[PDB]
Amino acid sequence: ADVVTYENKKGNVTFDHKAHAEKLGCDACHEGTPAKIAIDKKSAHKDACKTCHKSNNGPTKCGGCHIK
Ligand code: HEC
Ligand code: HEC
Ligand code: HEC
Repeated sequence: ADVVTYENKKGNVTFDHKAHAEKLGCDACHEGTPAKIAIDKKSAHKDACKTCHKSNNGPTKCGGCHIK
């Protein structure tokens, strides 16, 4: 997807794939041949999601990605 969504009990998160990529350039979420990253509450909450935001706008204040 260019955009993706993950609905979760702690609130739904939008994923951008293209929309992130326009700033990121793939090899920032990915490295060396991109493929299906193991999204879970081990990866996501490590550098996967909870790193590359504190030096950006939008999500940071815990209640960021997760809406409702
Ligand atoms: C503030 C520090 C946050 C709290 C509290 C929680 N999150 Fe997250 N989160 C993100 C993703 C992509 C996932 C993976 C979905 C999965 O588990 O497969 C999660 C997951 C969780 C979960 C487990 C699911 C549930 O709803 O119970 C919990 C308990 C949870 N998160 C609490 C992404 C992000 C994210 C984007 C950068 C941020 C800022 C946070 N999560 C922050 C919090
Ligand atoms: C972090 C915000 C990402 C950016 C930026 C890019 N990708 Fe990505 N990609 C990401 C995740 C978390 C996943 C797995 C999604 C899931 O929950 O399964 C992926 C997956 C891919 C895949 C396989 C699935 C697909 O959509 O084809 C490929 C081939 C892929 N990603 C390529 C790719 C490229 C070329 C990017 C730059 C334009 C790019 N990704 C950015 C997370 C993120
Ligand atoms: C850098 C390598 C990033 C990674 C890895 C992830 N995200 Fe991200 N995210 C990043 C930036 C630069 C921004 C701000 C965009 C801007 O225009 O400046 C974001 C934004 C988000 C948002 C908010 C989207 C919105 O509603 O405006 C969400 C919901 C978000 N990011 C989620 C998210 C998740 C789930 C990630 C782990 C798979 C993830 N991001 C990785 C930079 C980077």
